[PDB]
Amino acid sequence: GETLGEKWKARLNQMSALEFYSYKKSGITEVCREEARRALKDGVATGGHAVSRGSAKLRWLEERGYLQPYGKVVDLGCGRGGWSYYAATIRKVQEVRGYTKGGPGHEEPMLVQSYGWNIVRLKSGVDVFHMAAEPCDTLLCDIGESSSSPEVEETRTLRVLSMVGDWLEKRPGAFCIKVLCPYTSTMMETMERLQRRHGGGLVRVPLSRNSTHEMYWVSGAKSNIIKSVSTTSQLLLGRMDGPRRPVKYEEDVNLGSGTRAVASCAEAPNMKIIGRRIERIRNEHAETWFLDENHPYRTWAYHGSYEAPTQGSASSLVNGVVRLLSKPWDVVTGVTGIAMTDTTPYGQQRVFKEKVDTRVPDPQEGTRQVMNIVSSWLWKELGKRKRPRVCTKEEFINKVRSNAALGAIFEEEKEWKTAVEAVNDPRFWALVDREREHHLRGECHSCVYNMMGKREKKQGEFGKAKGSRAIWYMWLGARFLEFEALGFLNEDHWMGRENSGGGVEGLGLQRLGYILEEMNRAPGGKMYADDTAGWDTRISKFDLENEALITNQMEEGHRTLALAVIKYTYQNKVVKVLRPAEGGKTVMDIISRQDQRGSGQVVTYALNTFTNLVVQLIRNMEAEEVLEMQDLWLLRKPEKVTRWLQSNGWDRLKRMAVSGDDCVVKPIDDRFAHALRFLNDMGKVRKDTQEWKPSTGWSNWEEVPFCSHHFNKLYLKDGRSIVVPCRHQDELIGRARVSPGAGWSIRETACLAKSYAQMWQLLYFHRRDLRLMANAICSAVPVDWVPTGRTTWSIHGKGEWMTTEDMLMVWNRVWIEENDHMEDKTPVTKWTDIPYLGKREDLWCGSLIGHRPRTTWAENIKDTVNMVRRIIGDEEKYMDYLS
Ligand SMILES: Nc1ncnc2c1ncn2[C@@H]1O[C@H](CSCC[C@H](N)C(=O)O)[C@@H](O)[C@H]1O
Ligand SMILES: [Zn+2]
Ligand SMILES: [Zn+2]
Repeated sequence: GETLGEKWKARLNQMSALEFYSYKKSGITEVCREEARRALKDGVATGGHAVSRGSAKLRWLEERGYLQPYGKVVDLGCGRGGWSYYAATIRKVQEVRGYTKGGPGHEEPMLVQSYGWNIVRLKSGVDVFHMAAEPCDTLLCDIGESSSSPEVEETRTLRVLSMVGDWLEKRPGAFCIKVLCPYTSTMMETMERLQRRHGGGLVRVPLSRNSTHEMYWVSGAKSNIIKSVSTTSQLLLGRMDGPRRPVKYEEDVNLGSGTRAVASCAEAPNMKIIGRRIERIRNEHAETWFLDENHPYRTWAYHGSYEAPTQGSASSLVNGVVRLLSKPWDVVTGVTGIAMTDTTPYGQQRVFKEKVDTRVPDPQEGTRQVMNIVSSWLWKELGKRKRPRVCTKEEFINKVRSNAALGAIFEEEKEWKTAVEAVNDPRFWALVDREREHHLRGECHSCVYNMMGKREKKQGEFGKAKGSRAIWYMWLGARFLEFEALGFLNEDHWMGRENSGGGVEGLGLQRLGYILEEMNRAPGGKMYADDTAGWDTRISKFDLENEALITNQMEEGHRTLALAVIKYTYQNKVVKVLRPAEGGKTVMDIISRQDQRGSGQVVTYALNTFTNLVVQLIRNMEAEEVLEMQDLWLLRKPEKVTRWLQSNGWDRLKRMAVSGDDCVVKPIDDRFAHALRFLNDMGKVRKDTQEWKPSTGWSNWEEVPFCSHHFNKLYLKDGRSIVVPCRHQDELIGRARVSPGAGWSIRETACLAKSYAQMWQLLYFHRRDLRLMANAICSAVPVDWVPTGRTTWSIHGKGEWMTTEDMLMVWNRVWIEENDHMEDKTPVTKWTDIPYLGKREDLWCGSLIGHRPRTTWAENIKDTVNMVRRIIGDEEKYMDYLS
């Protein structure tokens, strides 16, 4: 016997177009989305508006008592986030995690600053069917797709309930999952079993058009299932006759704005150390100083806030001359997605809360000892044929570029427009001389960190630009005290390969491949290139204690200055950063922390290299059965560690290649793939993998990623061989066609395009698309125009391409004449003699040789280039690099 709902769907389909239109809204309740859609069309994220209707559905279920949200809220099919953003406003809710399918056709999560947005984490591109269930407190799901055939809605609704059946197996205290088709005979005793097993009932939310029978399976309900589904069918059937009734209008929920207070687990401040700097900042902005009860800092100590103007932008321009010369890539999402990052207060605080506001537990006691042994042995190793020294002011002057950040904080430090101007003002060196005096008296007065978002070219997130990574540096006078105490590590090349065996400091991309090729000649197992997830946030206070052991090899007075710069600046940090507030105003927060590593410290690269070496040196020990599982707690016989280093330490170092946090290790066997107890206990958890799954290695060294590239071995036409770097072509092109500028002129972007083109000729000459596209750009840009900009942030991209000199002449200097891996120094005089990658690897790394749209782009490039010359201006002087 067909159910009442099946007779409702029978009539619903038999209606005509006009019958349907009169019935869809007849007598339903509806929220007022007018004054919300406009603010959302303008970009007003501080308006307290809800991102969709579904937010008002959730409130109705809450007021009635059907839903009691709390704890970790998981929101399957969160859409724009209507359910997630409302959940983050409830008193008992403390974490919101929503997932949705993105891409074309589907809604992507919105970015709004409603109340509690800091506890929200939305992720797109997720298909919840292929997503394993995790424990949670509140489970939300709003995933159906209406159709017209009840056999499809039943099939789709059954498929949904087989997916949420795994999540409910984890016993969530509250849930609200959407049943799209509850009215069929099969769907009724599918729900009858699920109600016996998990409880709750079916509720019909009046904020729903009469054209769907959808009901929500909520936890605070207990109405009988057939009675629930059928009573709704009688309402929907009854509305099909006769008169059309008015729609009742409610007022939309207003979620508010700001952040919400959070449980604090931050370490106890050392107000004897950082107290003077906090007082100095508070007194400077004393007129607007206050304490915000709603600050979002879990693992940083909070000291106060004051009103401040906003900084940064979320805008990203396009390079017109690269975009025209790279037409066939306008349909590749691999390049069209690359756009600048978002450095506004919201843009960085959004990434800060998830990535930098963390707290890794202290390593165990045996671990902490092994670290101390290996680190003290590594400093003694590095400092054998090399001694620490104090660097001078005369050195620091000749090392500040034009774009060295001043970075003042206190009013006395705000007297100069540029850094090179300040370093010539004797008042500047008076502030330094005055600060070092405080250091020698055990105090610190000026050394405070500036934090902000780094401006990069990365793949977008949702529809918009991705949030920004944090960079932090101190004011110029404090950065000099840093330099004269620890700068010897950089200026004396402690981390170079000659001194450390495993370092690579100072080298460029044009030489790293020869190190991996040499590393493959020694015997052993596969190569391993695991990466720590967010390295600068795992540098514990014990990692910092071990780095401070360099001060043992110092003259006593030099040890004093370094310890003042370490005890007051590295082991205690006073950070200044912006945050959005309630109402659109932006505010400055003063926070403090006692672990992690600042990105802009003078010795960041050197110390990250040191600690990463110590990490891989220990992981070799666990893999060779020197350290056991009892050793993590209490170090058994410590003499067994000192002997493994004295016998094999220098050889394992020769088997590595470490640049900062990036590393590649060639162990002696594949036990290194599953030596993880010390790796995890030190906080150095690996990236994009499960915390205990053994790692994967490469049998082929021409595939190992290192410093964002891999390296292939090529052979010049007749004879010699070079080892070149290579990466996926889509991000090389994609970065080149995004211009960082804020309204640049045509001449100025055409210069930025000559930089990406000439860099390609130097490092990626072996990519058929880039070799052609670089000649096309260099033919469309005037010859005498000098390249501007920055085509890479890599410390290994040295920049031999930022020149007007002939590119073939700077090519020979880099790859032949000044390449020590080149016995024969015969010059190369024609580009046609410089080879390509194999047609297989080109395609594998993003090339489009065989595709029709690229074959046409090639044979039209001369006409394409002549069209670009009129756009730069055909009265300029051009050369024909295309032949
Ligand atoms: N298999 C799947 N995996 C993840 N998301 C899916 C999915 N199938 C559909 N979706 C998404 O789930 C969303 C449900 S709409 C619900 C959104 C939310 N209630 C709000 O108030 O905004 C749709 O946007 C759809 O794109
Ligand atoms: Zn100081
Ligand atoms: Zn490649």
